Amino acid sequence: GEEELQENQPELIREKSN
Repeated sequence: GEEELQENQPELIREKSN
């Protein structure tokens, strides 16, 4: 659960594609 957030921290979610 919480891990799903850190994995998408402001940047991991954007840099997600970049």
